[PDB]
Amino acid sequence: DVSVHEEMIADQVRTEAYRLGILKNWAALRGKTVLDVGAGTGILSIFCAQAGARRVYAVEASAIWQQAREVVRLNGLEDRVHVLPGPVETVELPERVDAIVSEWMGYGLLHESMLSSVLHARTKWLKEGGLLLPASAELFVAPISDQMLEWRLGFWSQVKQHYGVDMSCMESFATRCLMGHSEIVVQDLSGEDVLARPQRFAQLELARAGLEQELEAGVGGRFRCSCYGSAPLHGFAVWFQVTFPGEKPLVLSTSPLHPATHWKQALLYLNEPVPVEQDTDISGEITLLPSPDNPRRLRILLRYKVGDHEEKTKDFAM
Amino acid sequence: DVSVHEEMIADQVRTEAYRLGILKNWAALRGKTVLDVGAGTGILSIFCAQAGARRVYAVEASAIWQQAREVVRLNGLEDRVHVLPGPVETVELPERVDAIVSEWMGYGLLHESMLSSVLHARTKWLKEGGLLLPASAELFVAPISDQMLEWRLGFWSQVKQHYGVDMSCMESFATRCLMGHSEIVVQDLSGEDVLARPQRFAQLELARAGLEQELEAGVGGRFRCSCYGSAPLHGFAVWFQVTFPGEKPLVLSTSPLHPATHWKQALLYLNEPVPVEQDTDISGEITLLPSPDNPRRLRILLRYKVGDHEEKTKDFAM
Ligand SMILES: Nc1ncnc2c1ncn2[C@@H]1O[C@H](CSCC[C@H](N)C(=O)O)[C@@H](O)[C@H]1O
Ligand SMILES: Nc1ncnc2c1ncn2[C@@H]1O[C@H](CSCC[C@H](N)C(=O)O)[C@@H](O)[C@H]1O
Repeated sequence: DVSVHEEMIADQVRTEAYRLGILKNWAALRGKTVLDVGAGTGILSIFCAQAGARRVYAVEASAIWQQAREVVRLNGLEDRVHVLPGPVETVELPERVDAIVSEWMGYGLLHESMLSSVLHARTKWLKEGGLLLPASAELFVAPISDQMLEWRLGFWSQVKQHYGVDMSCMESFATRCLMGHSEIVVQDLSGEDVLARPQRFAQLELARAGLEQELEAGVGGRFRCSCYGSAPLHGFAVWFQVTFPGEKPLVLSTSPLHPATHWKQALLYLNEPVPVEQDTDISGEITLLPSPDNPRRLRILLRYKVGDHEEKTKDFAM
Repeated sequence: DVSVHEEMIADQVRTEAYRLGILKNWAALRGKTVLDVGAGTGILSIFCAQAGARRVYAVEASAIWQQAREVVRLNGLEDRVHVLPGPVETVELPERVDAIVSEWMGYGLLHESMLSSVLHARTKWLKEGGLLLPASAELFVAPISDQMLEWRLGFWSQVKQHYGVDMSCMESFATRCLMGHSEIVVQDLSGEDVLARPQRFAQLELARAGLEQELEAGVGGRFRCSCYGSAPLHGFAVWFQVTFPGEKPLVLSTSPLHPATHWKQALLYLNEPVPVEQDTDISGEITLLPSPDNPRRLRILLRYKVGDHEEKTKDFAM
């Protein structure tokens, strides 16, 4: 399971955003106490120590918690950073904390996310008015024309001019097995894939009352946009940003218009591509939900209407 | 399961080698009959038709056989190319064939390979003295210093100079979970990863008597080489080439010194890296075997001796 951890640390967008987001709240943190929810190899808890926190409680449910303690002691912080195995729901802290830091976002923000555990620790261990790092998250959606997908698909109709065998029929086949499903696809896109202006359909203040509730009811909203031009619409892409309070706030973004993160994007393919043109109106509603299977697994309910085609519904799951 | 098929056709090294290997045996094929063992989307069977074969029997055990028949008819060959579902072991051909063509090589040549089915069809359906495309395969091994691996590993000792947190201890951890296992790793290397001259340890004439036997006993041999210089030896890499008879023969190679194919290479990591230097002698024996679990799954038995360190044994499986 190392691959997941090198991928995080090699994500300098993620790592620096947190380093700086923590540093810039040095005033809120200095000589105070932090709870790091899901500390992994512990780097965040050490950032907090370096921002002058008097004491940091690094709680990590997985086996990797042993590296963190090893990472803490190697960094000379066995005295102020305390690593604690076990889920945060039942860990026992000696005191309540001034701030929670956590890297809880999963793919599509909420897949296999620790947001619930963060809120739990907020209720149970965070002092009144306490700090949350990051403090909010915004969710975005844009229609896409996946350039990688168009290449994969249209390629079978290219085989003739490369080897002299017509394999055009395989494009139907490819489409059905690449788009005619309802899984959520994690793929990194670029701006060249974006087909209308990105629309922010939800905002979560982490500290706000009722958030655990909405997480269970479904997080989302409606959206409306106009295509940039003519292409096959392949579906939609969802991503997020999280914001650290400052001064001007530090934002960590996973948009395809911004530098690539390990989160990439969550793609919602239609069952087949749709020809769109300049100023084709697309609207709909998009909802992130727990799976009845397993709330750890992200469900996304999409209702969309393309131009004046009839409105459709597609129900995705990770 | 489309991904496997686009990956083959987008492998122009594989596809062109076969196209040309088939074409160059036009004299052997023209107006004669071919059996294509494991025809997939059928492109090979059409190459044969284009090389003038009077009749081609495309046998494909998976569901994809329907695309092939669709591919054949779209290419106007419903009359000479016959697609037949079901394993080749029990298909019923109207006649015996003049030639077998097959893309039977799997990762490490023999993982999930159809070599046995090819030999079966050779015995049952191939006329006396009949043609085999490809006709032989050679196996190669070279010691490697995996540059990607060295980066992954040494990176934890770099974290300090990038974020100011010492994470050197995670290098031990990474090593154990990246090398302290016995799976065969499929990875594409380059020549920059090769650490001594590649050694060919086995040759299989596909047509030769006793081959099915050796496949069950184990295919391999000893090898001896001398390192190019100072680096961490991470283990070995196995690959293959197959040869089409011609004139000078056409060779399709999966060596890291040659253009990348979808087969890449099969890597055999030691439990930890070994410092080697210029002219460090490395020898050993390497054997490809069926797994007792499942002969479809490739097993590789490595015995090696590095310099004058004691000889070691490592038993890998896909
Ligand atoms: N309820 C919970 N209590 C404690 N840890 C949890 C948890 N749910 C998930 N986790 C852990 O939270 C971690 C998030 S990924 C680790 C990120 C960490 N900030 C780092 O830099 O390494 C995972 O290790 C996961 O095992
Ligand atoms: N015993 C068997 N009989 C028939 N097909 C088999 C087989 N064992 C494996 N196969 C099939 O052989 C194919 C090899 S991959 C397909 C390669 C093919 N030449 C192409 O260009 O598409 C796979 O589809 C696999 O399903």
